[PDB]
Amino acid sequence: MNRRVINPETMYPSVPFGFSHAVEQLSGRTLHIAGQVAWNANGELVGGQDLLAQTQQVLANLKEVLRYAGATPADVVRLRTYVVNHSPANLAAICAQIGAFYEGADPAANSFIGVQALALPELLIEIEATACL
Amino acid sequence: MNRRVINPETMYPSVPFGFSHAVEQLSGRTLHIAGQVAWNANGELVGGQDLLAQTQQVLANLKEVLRYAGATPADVVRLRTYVVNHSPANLAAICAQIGAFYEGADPAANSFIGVQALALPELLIEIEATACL
Amino acid sequence: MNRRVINPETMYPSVPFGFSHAVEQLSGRTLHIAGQVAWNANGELVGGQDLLAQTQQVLANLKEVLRYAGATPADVVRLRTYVVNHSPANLAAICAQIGAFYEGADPAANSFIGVQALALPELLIEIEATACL
Repeated sequence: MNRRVINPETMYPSVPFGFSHAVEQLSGRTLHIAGQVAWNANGELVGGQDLLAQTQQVLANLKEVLRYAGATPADVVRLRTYVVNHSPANLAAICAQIGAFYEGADPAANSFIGVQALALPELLIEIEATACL
Repeated sequence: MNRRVINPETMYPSVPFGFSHAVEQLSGRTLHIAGQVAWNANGELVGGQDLLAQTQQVLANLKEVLRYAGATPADVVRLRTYVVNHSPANLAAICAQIGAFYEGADPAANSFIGVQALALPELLIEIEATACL
Repeated sequence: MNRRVINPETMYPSVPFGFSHAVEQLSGRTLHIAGQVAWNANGELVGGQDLLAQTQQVLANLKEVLRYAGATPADVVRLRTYVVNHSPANLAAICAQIGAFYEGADPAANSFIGVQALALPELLIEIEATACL
């Protein structure tokens, strides 16, 4: 509909990792969503020190900001994933969760970055998104 | 005018932190500004090893690139903030400075990332921006 | 053609570093390319533990995704560069390689971020791109 996904035969398969190599955006209106973080609406921390749990709250927050603006995850054109003290042992789970975030749609482009810190120590993952309308 | 800001009632309040949860861009022309850095026009370092001081130079540089392209900070649709050896004790100041960067406009979306290094050791903060026209 | 580059006289010269301070995108169709990584089409690692070598594979991958979508590097509006355990001694080489990636076109905007890790330990550099059509 709004976007078209590009996964070249000449490239390694990315969708097992929960992303597409590129998304073409043909629509004009773009929505830029700030980096989301494992906070509820009172700014309380969802998940404790479990990355997997925090990752769910982030996705939920993304989905909610999307909804509020009139979009769904299928409208997402690009993700960026920022993880604190990243360990390859959590990678599978994170890919699974981002893959599931698209609720069956082709996955957007992603970048997976292991950072040193987020805004506050309690924060373990941040995901930002771009979508079209 | 060019952009519309989105801050859901169902989300924690972001504008105290100097960003909005999402910016809708309705214009067609987008301006992509490279990560700015605490350098003056001779590539000399403004600020010494004070993050706060370097952060001012970066904002100034952003504002200047904006001006040169025909835009203002109110036109900014998204920021990304990269901080070296980030400590939560500087967070308040950084939010204050980015908040003030919009000169009264609703703040754009931001992501706050604590990185390991920038291009050179002397560099302590980098902020990139996207805006519309 | 598709994009216009902006390098203010009032700013330090960026093109020696292989980027422009800002790119104006006048076209409507945007292409978002996921962070590319030193993998061939079988997901095998190109480059071993040499950053320079891995950096070539990444650029090649970017160029290929571009080609597949119908674009060239001259169409690139913005790069983001993520480097693991970055050392300023590799900076010159990386700038040279990104500079050459545009095959003579004015270089896009870039951000150079020294990260803690990528998706897997073997990975040493990741570059994502945005382009227009």
